[PDB]
Amino acid sequence: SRPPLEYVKGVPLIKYFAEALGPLQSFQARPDDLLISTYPKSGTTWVSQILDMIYQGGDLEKCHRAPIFMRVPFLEFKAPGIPSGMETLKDTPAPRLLKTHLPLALLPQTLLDQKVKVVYVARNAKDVAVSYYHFYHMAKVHPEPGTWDSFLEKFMVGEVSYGSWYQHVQEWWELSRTHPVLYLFYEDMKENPKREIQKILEFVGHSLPEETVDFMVQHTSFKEMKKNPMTNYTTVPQEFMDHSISPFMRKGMAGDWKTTFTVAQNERFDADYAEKMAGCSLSFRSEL
Ligand SMILES: Nc1ncnc2c1ncn2[C@@H]1O[C@H](COP(=O)(O)O)[C@@H](OP(=O)(O)O)[C@H]1O
Ligand SMILES: N#Cc1cc2ccc(O)cc2oc1=O
Ligand SMILES: N#Cc1cc2ccc(O)cc2oc1=O
Repeated sequence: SRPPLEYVKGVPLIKYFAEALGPLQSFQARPDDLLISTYPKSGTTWVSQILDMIYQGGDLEKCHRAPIFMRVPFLEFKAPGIPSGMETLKDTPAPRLLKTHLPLALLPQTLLDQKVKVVYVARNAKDVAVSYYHFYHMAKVHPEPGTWDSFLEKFMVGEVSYGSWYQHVQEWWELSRTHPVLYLFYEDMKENPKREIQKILEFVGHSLPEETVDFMVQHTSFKEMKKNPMTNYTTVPQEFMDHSISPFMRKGMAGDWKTTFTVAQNERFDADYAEKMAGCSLSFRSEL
């Protein structure tokens, strides 16, 4: 019940996900797999739903066949009495959509060797930190988040589940130079979802009629996804996620970090961020 993170090769993980790495060593990627890769709270569920709808050719009834966590196996997932990502994967027909948050240091080598297409989604660090603080409260496999101030301090040094946001978004950006990676930003998807759905279509090599793309924009909207029981995580057991503490589909906005960060926290965070992000060519928008 709120166990401590377990470190594996330098990365702090949920203890059950660290145990899941064992069976995951026997995982074999196929060349037509597609991997959705994100640091937590950056738009994983959102891009999973858009990808699954594309894969069903826009058919909303087919997307309702099961919750998003069953349609898109979470590779390192495990929790007591719930089937593991690996067990769910065995029944998943190809072409498969796969989800992970693992740093490159832990990622199954077979996904790089097979040259599997990666949709990566990054989000600005300050909205990730606020989103992640609330998530820690409702998703009970995490350690106690503590106060917002104390969790922010852990976030800045990467002492949270899956480690450093700074290292994650930079290493996957570097990976995109030598591996097929479509690198998206949450904030771009908020600004123009149609434009980003069109880019994902081109990446996976499908085209769909314009009326179908407009239909997907509407069904992958925050409001539609908050009330869809197949995407909003409300079917998972209460002992694992408690939506009365914080909903999974919480606010869905870019820039709302500004009502949580104090001025002092923002000053400290901005000076730390400039050092961490100095050599990187990425640039994030903090608001629209
Ligand atoms: N269709 C959508 N549009 C915008 N944001 C969405 C969304 N679906 C989920 N989100 C937001 O993405 C975050 C969850 O990300 P992940 O799926 O990677 O865990 C939450 O952010 P907030 O906590 O800021 O509201 C969630 O509300
Ligand atoms: N009940 C239940 C379940 C919850 C659940 C949560 C997350 C996940 O990745 C996969 C999951 O599979 C399940 O069967
Ligand atoms: N229990 C539990 C869960 C933990 C969890 C952690 C990260 C994540 O991206 C999705 C997740 O879904 C879950 O059901």
